[PDB]
Amino acid sequence: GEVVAIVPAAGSGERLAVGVPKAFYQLDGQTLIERAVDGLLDSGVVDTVVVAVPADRTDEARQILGHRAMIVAGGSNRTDTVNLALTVLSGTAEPEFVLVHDAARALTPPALVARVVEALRDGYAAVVPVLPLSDTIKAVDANGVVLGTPERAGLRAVQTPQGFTTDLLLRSYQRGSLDEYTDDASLVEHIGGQVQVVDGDPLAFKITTKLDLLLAQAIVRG
Amino acid sequence: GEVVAIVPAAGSGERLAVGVPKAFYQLDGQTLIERAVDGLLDSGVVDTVVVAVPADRTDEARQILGHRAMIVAGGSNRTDTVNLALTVLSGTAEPEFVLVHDAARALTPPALVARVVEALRDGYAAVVPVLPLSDTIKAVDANGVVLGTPERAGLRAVQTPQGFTTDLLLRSYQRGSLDLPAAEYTDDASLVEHIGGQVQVVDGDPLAFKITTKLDLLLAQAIVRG
Ligand SMILES: Nc1ccn([C@@H]2O[C@H](COP(=O)(O)OP(=O)(O)OP(=O)(O)O)[C@@H](O)[C@H]2O)c(=O)n1
Ligand SMILES: Nc1ccn([C@@H]2O[C@H](COP(=O)(O)OP(=O)(O)OP(=O)(O)O)[C@@H](O)[C@H]2O)c(=O)n1
Ligand SMILES: [Mg+2]
Ligand SMILES: [Mg+2]
Repeated sequence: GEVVAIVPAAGSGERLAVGVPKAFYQLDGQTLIERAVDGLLDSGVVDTVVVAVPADRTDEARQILGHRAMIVAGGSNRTDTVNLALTVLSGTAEPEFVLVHDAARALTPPALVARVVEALRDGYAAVVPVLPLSDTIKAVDANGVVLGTPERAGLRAVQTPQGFTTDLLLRSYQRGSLDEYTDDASLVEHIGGQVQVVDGDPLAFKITTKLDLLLAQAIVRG
Repeated sequence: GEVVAIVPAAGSGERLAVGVPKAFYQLDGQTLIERAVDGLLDSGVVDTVVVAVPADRTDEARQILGHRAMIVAGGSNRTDTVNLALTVLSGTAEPEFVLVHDAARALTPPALVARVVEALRDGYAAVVPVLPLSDTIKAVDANGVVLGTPERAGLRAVQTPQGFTTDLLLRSYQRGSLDLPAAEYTDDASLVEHIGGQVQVVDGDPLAFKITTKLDLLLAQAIVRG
C-alpha cells in the first residue's frame, strides 16, 4: 500500500515576516521546506512527496528539492492549495493512503510520521496527531466577553501530518467544495467520517511567529 | 485605589524536572520567582505583591525577595494556594483590585500587567489577557475518537495576570460549595465565571507563556540571552 504526502507550503507567512515566503526561510542552513520534506522521507513510510509552493517559486523549489519531491503551484488559501495538490494523484494507480503535512511544522520527528501511518494500517480511516492543551482555553464573543471555559479534559491540540484513506480524503474535499477550514480532518468530520487520534510531539509545533522561529533555532543549533 | 498581586509559586515543577521547585529555578542568574515579581512591580501599577511558595521554602523566598514581596506558604494545588494567599488581604483596608499571576510566566512583560489593570480601571469587573489559538482544537473521547472541531474563531488561549474586583474574586474562592482539595481549576476566571461574574478579554503577549517543559525552558533561555 503506497503512501503519498502532500505538503502545503504555498502560504506567505505574514505573521512570520522574515522577508521571504515562510517555507523558503533558511533555518540554520536549511529551508523549512527541505526540513519538512526530510522529516517525511526519513520516516521510512512515505513513498512520494508532493509539495505545493507559491506559483513564482516553483523553479526555486525544484532547485532545492530536486528528485525528492514533486512540485506544483499552490493556491489562494490552504484549501485551494490542497485541492490543487490532490489533482496530481495518479488516475490508474492511486495510493492507499495520503498524508497532509504543513511545511510550517518543519521540526516534526520522523517517528511521528511513522506513528500516523501505523494507525492507518491498523485500519483507522482518518488519523490526526494530538497533544494536551497548554494554556486554558475560553470561548469569547465578538465584543470580547468570555462565554465560558470548556472542560479541558476532553480537548486536544491537533498537529500534522494528518493521514487518510485516499478515497475518504478525496470525497471530503470534493464535497467541501460544495460549500475556509484550516484542518483537513474537519472536512472528513463534515461528511460524517470518523477520525482517530494518536499522540503528537511538541517538536511538531507550527512555526508561525518569530518567537516560534527563535524556539526552532534553539532546538536546531546545540 | 490599591492593586494587590498574588503569585502562586507553590508548584513543584515536575514537568520541568530541573532539580528545584520551579519558582526557584535560576534562569540566567535570576530565579523565576524574582523575575515574575519584577515584571509586576516594573509595571508601575502594582502596589503590593503576595507570593505563595512551598511551605519549606518560605525563608529562602524571603532572602531572595527581601522587601519586594510578602511571602506565605502555599497549598496542595493551584486553587488551594491562591485561596490561602487571599486570606492575607486586609479586611479593614481591602484593595480595590486583585491580580493573580503564575510565577511560571516569568517573562511576562510589564506592559501586559499595565494593560490588564487599565481595563479594570475602565470599569470591567474581571479581565483576562488572551491570544489566538495556535493549533486547531478538537474534542476527543475516551477512546481517542474525535467528537468534533469547535469553531476556532470563538476560542482564545488565556494567560495571566488575571485581574478582578476584590469582592468578586473573594466570593468565587470562598464559595462554600467549593471543595478545595479536589479543585482542578487551571485559572481564576473560571471560578469567577462559575458564580456569574462577567469576564472581559484584553490582548495578551506571547512572552507571557508558561515555562512548563524543558522546551519552554530552552525558549526562555534563548529569550533572556539574545
Ligand atoms: N494559500 C496557502 C496558505 C497556506 N499554505 C500552507 O499551509 C500551512 C499552514 O499555514 P499557516 O502557517 O497557518 O499560515 P501561513 O500562510 O503559512 O502564514 P500566515 O498566515 O502568517 O501568512 C503552511 O505551511 C502554509 O504554507 C498553503 O499551502 N497555501
Ligand atoms: N499547589 C500549587 C500548584 C501550582 N501552583 C502554581 O501555579 C502555577 C502553574 O502551575 P503549573 O505550571 O501548571 O504546574 P507546576 O506545579 O508549576 O509544574 P508541574 O505540574 O509540572 O509539577 C505555577 O506558577 C505554580 O507554581 C501553586 O502555586 N501551588
Ligand atoms: Mg494562513
Ligand atoms: Mg501542577
